[PDB]
Amino acid sequence: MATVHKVGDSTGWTTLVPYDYAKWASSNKFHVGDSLLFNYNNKFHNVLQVDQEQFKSCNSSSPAASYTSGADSIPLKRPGTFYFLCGIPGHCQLGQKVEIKVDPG
Amino acid sequence: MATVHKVGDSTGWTTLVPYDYAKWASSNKFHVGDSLLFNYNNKFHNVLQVDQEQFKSCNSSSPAASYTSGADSIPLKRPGTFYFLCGIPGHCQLGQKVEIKVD
Amino acid sequence: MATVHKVGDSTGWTTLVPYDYAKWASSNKFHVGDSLLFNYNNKFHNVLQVDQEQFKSCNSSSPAASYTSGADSIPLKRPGTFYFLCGIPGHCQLGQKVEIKVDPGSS
Amino acid sequence: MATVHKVGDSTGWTTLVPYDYAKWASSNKFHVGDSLLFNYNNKFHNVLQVDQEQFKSCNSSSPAASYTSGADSIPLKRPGTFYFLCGIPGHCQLGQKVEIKVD
Ligand SMILES: [Cu+]
Ligand SMILES: [Cu+]
Ligand SMILES: [Cu+]
Ligand SMILES: [Cu+]
Repeated sequence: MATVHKVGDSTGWTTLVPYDYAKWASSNKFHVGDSLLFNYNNKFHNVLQVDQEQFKSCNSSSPAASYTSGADSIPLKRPGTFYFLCGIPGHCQLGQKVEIKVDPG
Repeated sequence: MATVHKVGDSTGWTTLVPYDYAKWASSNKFHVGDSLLFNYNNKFHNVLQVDQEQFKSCNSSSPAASYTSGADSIPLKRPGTFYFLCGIPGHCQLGQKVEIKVD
Repeated sequence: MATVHKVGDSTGWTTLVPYDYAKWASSNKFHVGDSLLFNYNNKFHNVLQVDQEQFKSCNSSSPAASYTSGADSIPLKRPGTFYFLCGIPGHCQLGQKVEIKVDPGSS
Repeated sequence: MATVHKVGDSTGWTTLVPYDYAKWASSNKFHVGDSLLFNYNNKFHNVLQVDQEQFKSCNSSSPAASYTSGADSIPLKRPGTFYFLCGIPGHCQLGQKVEIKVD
């Protein structure tokens, strides 16, 4: 049985207050088959999949994938590092971004 | 021996033709541990889990979960009745919705 | 052989003047594997795939598929009748809609 | 006499990882009568045929043709050099473009 990981737990995907999404990620163990659930007010944020370089620079100008439901379920079908961030101007820079490590050795 | 239930069989999840999803669900036996597989053109459809009220009114404004892979594998780990519909404008009203009773 | 059918030929997809897209379709023979090419100014029109009911009523509120490139290539992979129309308010009603018959049994 | 060239092989048409499409094209021999197959998640990418100038500048403003099926089968019926790129903002600049020399 796979696992659905709620990003930020009860806090969800937000910029309201500082939230260490890196620590949230490290408190979780991601396996192939699992999924991510991003809960947020879709009138304020979105979820964009980017690469390492874009993630580090909070570059949201050319995302690989985009989600805007406010309750996005995202599949983790292959091992590796995935990166997600909110593309609204200034949000990623305030910490709204998360690195997901799926089945590392 | 879990079972994967392919929603709409080969027809999949669409509005191209009328398709009786209720009848499809009835031709299936859902048990805890099983899963649902929604195959569709993800550029034009989506899969949203909603509550009974939203399902009836075809309300896709506050989904419990939104799937957009085009090949969504959704687990059935709890007994009860669950509802899914496509949130694309008017699709649910065209019949793209399905009630799933587990156990 | 797979053929790309240019909707409206040199006239393209437009509402500028009346254009009988039904006669354009009739002048063509659609076979599985073929495709349609819709040429238009994407700042003015779009291409929406709908069902028979919507086609007849020019209802563009719930299309099955949508295209907005101005040079849309659309695949015809299975036999049957497909319907397309421009969803911009009033355009379909002025004639911007086309019925595509793919590999029908009879003429 | 007739070959289907799967763009990017199993990797397909994407920006998820750097992928050398130029090298892929070079590992292939295109002859009139062949075809190109672009496999991708059609919710996030597209395939546009453009001219040399637009290809170089990654200009997707006026494509000769736009494919969005996620499994586009594009015929190569004429010898010469043709250009394709994904028009999604910034994808072409990330390397999602391919030059095809036929015959
Ligand atoms: Cu945000
Ligand atoms: Cu839909
Ligand atoms: Cu129009
Ligand atoms: Cu792309």
